[PDB]
Amino acid sequence: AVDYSEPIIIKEKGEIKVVKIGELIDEIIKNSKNVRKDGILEIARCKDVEVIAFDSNYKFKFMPVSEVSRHPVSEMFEIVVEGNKKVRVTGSHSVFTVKDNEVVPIRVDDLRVGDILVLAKELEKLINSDFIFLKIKKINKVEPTNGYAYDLTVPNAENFIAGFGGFVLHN
Repeated sequence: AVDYSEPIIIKEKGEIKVVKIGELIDEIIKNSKNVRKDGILEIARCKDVEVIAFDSNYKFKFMPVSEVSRHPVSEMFEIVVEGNKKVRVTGSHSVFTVKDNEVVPIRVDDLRVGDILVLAKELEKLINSDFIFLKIKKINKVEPTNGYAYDLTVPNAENFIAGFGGFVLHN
């Protein structure tokens, strides 16, 4: 449920890089051994690869990705926030918002302009977090670059960030 072209920061066998998520995943699937093609999602196990996710103190750290997935898709939403930062994602998938001073998932097709979204930096808990909270400018649905949406499974966290602005995504 993220577009081919959205970038992510990973660590692969110990080295950091910025990759397009679809290139990373196509490649991984392409050179694995036992891809699971069962449905309209293809799934593959991956190794030596980590992503940035927030922990229970709301702080970022690199964490292993167990497996990756993709699926053909006809639609995609673009979300723009304060600062003209954006990401393209599936309307079914989830990001985070604030409510009662804790961050909480919220599904994308339930979003509305002027709600507060959580992204990466740069209620004592909120203050100490690596988050910023920005309001939605507009949300303009669109078509998917390489008609394929992508995802990651991140054990012990169930989140990760992606997009130039480091939008936080929920599994």
